[PDB]
Amino acid sequence: AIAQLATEYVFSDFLLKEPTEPKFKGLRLELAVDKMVTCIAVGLPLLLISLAFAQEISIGTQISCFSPSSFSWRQAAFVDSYCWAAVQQKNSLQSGNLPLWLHKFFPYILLLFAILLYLPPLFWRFAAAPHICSDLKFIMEELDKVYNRAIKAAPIVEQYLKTKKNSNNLIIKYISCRLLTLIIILLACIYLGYYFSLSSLSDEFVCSIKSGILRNDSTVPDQFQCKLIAVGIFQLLSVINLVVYVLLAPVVVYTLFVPFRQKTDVLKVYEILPTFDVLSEGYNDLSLYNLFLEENISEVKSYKCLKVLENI
Amino acid sequence: AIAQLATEYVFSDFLLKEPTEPKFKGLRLELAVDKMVTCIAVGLPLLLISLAFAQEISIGTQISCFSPSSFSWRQAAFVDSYCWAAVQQKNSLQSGNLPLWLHKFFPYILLLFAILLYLPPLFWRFAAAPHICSDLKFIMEELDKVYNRAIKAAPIVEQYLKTKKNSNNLIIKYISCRLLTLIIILLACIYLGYYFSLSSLSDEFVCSIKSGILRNDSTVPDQFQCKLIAVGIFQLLSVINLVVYVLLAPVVVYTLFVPFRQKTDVLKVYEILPTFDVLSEGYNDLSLYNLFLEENISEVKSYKCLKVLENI
Amino acid sequence: AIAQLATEYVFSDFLLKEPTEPKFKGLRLELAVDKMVTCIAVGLPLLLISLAFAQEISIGTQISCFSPSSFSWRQAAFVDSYCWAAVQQKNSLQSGNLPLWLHKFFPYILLLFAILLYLPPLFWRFAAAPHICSDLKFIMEELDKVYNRAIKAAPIVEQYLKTKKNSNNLIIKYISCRLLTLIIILLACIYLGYYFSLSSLSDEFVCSIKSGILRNDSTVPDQFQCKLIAVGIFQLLSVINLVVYVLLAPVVVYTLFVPFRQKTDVLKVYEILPTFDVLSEGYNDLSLYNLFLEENISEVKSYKCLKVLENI
Amino acid sequence: AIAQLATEYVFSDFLLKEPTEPKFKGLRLELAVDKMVTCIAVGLPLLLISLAFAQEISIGTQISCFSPSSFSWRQAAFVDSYCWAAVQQKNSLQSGNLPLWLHKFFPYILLLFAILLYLPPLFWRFAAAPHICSDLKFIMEELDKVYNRAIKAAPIVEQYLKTKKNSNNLIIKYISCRLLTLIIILLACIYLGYYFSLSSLSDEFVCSIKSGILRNDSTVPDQFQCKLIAVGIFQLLSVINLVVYVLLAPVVVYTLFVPFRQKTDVLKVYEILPTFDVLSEGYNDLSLYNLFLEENISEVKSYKCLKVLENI
Repeated sequence: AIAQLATEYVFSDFLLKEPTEPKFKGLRLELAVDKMVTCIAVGLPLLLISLAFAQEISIGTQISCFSPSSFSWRQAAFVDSYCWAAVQQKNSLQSGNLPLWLHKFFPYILLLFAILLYLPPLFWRFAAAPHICSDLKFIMEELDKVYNRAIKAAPIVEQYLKTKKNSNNLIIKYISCRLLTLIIILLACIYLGYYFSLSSLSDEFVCSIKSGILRNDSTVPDQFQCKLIAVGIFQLLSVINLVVYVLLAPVVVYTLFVPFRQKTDVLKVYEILPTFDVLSEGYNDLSLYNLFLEENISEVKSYKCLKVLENI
Repeated sequence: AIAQLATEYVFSDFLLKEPTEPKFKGLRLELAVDKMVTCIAVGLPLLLISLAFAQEISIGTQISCFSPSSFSWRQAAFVDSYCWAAVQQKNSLQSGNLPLWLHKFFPYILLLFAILLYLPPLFWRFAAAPHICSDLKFIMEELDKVYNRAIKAAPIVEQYLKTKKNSNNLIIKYISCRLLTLIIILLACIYLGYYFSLSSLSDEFVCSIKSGILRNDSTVPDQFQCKLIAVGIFQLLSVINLVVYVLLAPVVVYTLFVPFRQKTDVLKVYEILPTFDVLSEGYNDLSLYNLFLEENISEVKSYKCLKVLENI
Repeated sequence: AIAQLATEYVFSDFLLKEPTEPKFKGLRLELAVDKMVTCIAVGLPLLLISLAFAQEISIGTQISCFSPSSFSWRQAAFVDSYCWAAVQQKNSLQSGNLPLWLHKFFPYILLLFAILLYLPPLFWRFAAAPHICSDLKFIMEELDKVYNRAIKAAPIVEQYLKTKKNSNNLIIKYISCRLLTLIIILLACIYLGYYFSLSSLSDEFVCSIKSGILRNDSTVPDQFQCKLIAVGIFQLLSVINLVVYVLLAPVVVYTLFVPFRQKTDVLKVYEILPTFDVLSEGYNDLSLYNLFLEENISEVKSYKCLKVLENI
Repeated sequence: AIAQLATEYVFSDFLLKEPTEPKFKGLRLELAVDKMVTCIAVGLPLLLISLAFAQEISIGTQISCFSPSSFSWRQAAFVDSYCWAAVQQKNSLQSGNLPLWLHKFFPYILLLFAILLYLPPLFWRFAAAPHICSDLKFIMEELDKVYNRAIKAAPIVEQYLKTKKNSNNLIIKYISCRLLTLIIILLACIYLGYYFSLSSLSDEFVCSIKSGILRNDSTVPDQFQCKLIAVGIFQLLSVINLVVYVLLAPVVVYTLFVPFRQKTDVLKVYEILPTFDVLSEGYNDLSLYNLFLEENISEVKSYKCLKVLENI
């Protein structure tokens, strides 16, 4: 059913949840915007692939060729089956031949875009997530220790953050991950725009069965009129995916500008502590860590208590 | 089966339960009215989508065209399949063409409304829920500490609440979330009202197979009588969804008026404590926090014990 | 299968079990009679809906029209499909037209009754259950404390119960919940009685295909004899549901009389304790709390030990 | 499959296991004989219902009418579908009409017997189980305390049991539960015996399609020969259920005689303790408690250690 079809990918955490792997100690390894972009960019093509070929929008068949009435049912089944296979050939289907390729393999191409839009999230989850996750746990752990020793009166962190500032290996991976995702979406928009630009009267191709014995057989008609049934649904879903992508593309490029998103005063709330001195100019790992810090610094008890004092 | 169909979305906590994510420490991130509205607004279209295309209300096919008796079964299958695809074309189906689009894609449009009615709950669950959830835990934790230190005789909270009063970023997100949900429901009511207003004798369209080879073929009839079978069920379910929505719309707009819903004396029960002095005029975060406080202040043991003393 | 069909809703806790939500701390939020009534009133229509359209009581089709032998199979399939859709129209099916509506949508109407009989339990589970559940935990917790301090010799509760006595907001919700359930059951009995009163020779309707091109077509017969196959099963199940409901209705109205069900001496067993003085006349929350107390006071260890002493 | 069909209800604890409800603290709320009787009396009709309509004993259809060769397949499908519905009518199927009702609804009647044989177990599980379960836990808890204080030398229980002796409310519920189960089994035996007594040449009924337009139609044959296919399987399974029931009936009536089953010396093993004096004549709750005690007194460590000393 369509309702349970959407339930698997939307209305429930398909890939929008923290993974059930007890190795990252329960932390957000992706930003809220990145997780939202990944879910929409990957979960929408999957939704549209299964929506297009649901048992409540389709008759059951995806191609239908009008055979002559003299043919038996199995002979007519042969024409429908042959012409479905006779889309990737040359000495037949004389109607082009490029839109017919796309119509037959449209669910595959959407799946290919789903794969290409999931790898950069997967590349980030291994090449850069465990390194940041281990660093994130240390930073949160030492901040609590600094708070505990400062409240017990009744700059190791500064040097460590400066060390991350000079290095820029992590931020390049993040930018490359976003750039790769943006390119695929831009490539997807070009394909979907081209696919939607295809005329509706293009799935009708003049197929023919003339090979081997059938060439010297003056019994079958020379040409068969076929119709790829699940095409108007494809073009309807292609523009919907295109509309979402051209709306999702500004979000991706906004994420690409890491330094502008962040604010350097995220850790400036720690200046209230007497044992904490004062602490962005380019594409550095400091900007990337601050964005990850901002997304999960609220979970520790030391930050919320300190932030309230800053609001006094 | 229909009975197990409803079981998935109703009679069981489909999205009416606290999420099984051990990051919010088991707290209600949505109000009781909001959770009820979200469940009905999202779970009803899903119920109706699968109800309309259940295997016990439909014959199995959704379109049927009366082909001439001279046609073989596969030729008749072609007409049914072609005309099902020949709903989004122009040089055919000369019966309008707008209601035929809606009849074919009615389950998709309901699913689209289900998606558009689930995003504002999802936007609230990330853009504003963790911020409130972290604040909510701190408020409950410090209230117990205040109660413990006051009962041990045998205004940090006041300033913090006043700080939230001047800021109004959280309440705007709540109002925007409710406003966005209200607009979609109002848009849904307009569509469902228009869809139900469509005459029952509109799914009958005069389809035709005349393209390529078939144009120069004086064997098939020029016009075919088709009938979209699953249409009376759609109109029956559309008005049912419309009736619920026009009953759910007053609930949504009532939720929109945040300050009138709340009562400022929710925390006035803490005046019994000697170490607690005395503590709404507009769209401020204080109103939003009080509503969230009222929905979960009863779970802490310090509030119930104190509330009984207030009732003396 | 029918056996596994019943297994889902009966022979197993479908909605007769305590919900797996670790927020009520494992307590009965509904009375034994209310839970039994809710399970029967909701789980029976679901059972009958799926029983009627099981793959072992039906041929597979729900309508069958006797087409002339000159028609092809697909043409005959059109008549069966058209007349199934031609139940909600006027210029056709000249056989009334009210019983035909009910026969086609009988599983929907039973599902509608299942929905309307589940909302008052759901309304009670949110509008009045958490308020009572939080109160119930406090009452049980303080009773153990009173027992512990009284047994350690080797009226806060009285005033609190009196405070609940004057207020009657909770009991009105309970009465309204039962009254709403009773009305729906009474409405269901009227419908089922009317549906069962329909003559068995009413599903036979004289359908016709005369619209657009088919009107000026002297090839098809003017009138078609159709037969809604799954009708005798519906009437068999309708009376069964009617018989249960007219047996369940006295149970519901008995529950409506809250003060007569309760006994005021439920907490009189605590008079044995020296530090416990002595403690119904109308529709008050005290009656509602006593009923909930009576259903779960046996789980605490302090009550059973004290009750035995009362039996001396 | 039949093998996995039986697996659900037999070879695995379908209802023969202690319920997974952490409210009875893991105790046997039903006797071993009662649980065995309930499992067989309820799990057998469910097994036979699904066995009769398995996809490996049936052709797929349950009725088949021999239409004339001039009919099309859909017309022949109409006759099979109509006559399947034309079993509850009068001006047709002139073959009686009582066995035809039973043959069509035999799986329903077995399911009805399954329901009626499950309610008394369900009535016992709520009206009398929690009361006994709470009492059972107290009795076991105090027996350990008595053993602990008697072994520490290096009649509250007597009065409590006597108090239960005068009261007989619990035993009446047990007897009524067994009596209700016995009546249903006796009613089931009468039905199954009558159903098995039906001649094998009774499912063949002379159906007819003569109503509305078909009466004035000298094209169809006046009478149709039909055959309810799944009837010999029903009679085979009916006698099997009958044989088990007439074997299960003596077990039920043996359980009805509560005082004869029990032995009063179950707790006489506690006379070894110096601080335990000496402790059936009719239908009293003392007999019921002793039966429940005998079924679960072996789980406590104090009883086994004491019982060994009694065997010296």
